[PDB]
Amino acid sequence: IDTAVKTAETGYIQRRLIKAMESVMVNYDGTVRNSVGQLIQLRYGEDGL
DNA sequence: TAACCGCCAAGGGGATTACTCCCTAGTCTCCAGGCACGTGTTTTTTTTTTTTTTTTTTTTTTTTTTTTTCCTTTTTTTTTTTTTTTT
Repeated sequence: IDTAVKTAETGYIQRRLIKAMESVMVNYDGTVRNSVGQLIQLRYGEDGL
């Protein structure tokens, strides 16, 4: 029952999470930006690694 | 049974006369509360914007793959041809 029930909302959460960050991009200056170019992080993971 | 009347006796105080005196009527003269006029500052009414809960709407529901079965109209009204009866 626990295997059958929660896996619908698990896949829905995975699809929602992959749709929200589908264009969060590391650029050539080391910064992290989305599709519109808004700055999210100056370095990826706050260390650029 | 004592109201009432008649008779008699006694006394108490209101009316009268005179003297006084003192308080108010009258008349100036100054001035101040009583009153006519204007208005107020609270009270009610009305708007105004928000608040808070209720109700309604809308959108969503892991992915991939392989087999069958049933259905993919249907009754209901209108039209048009055919057949039978009559003069």
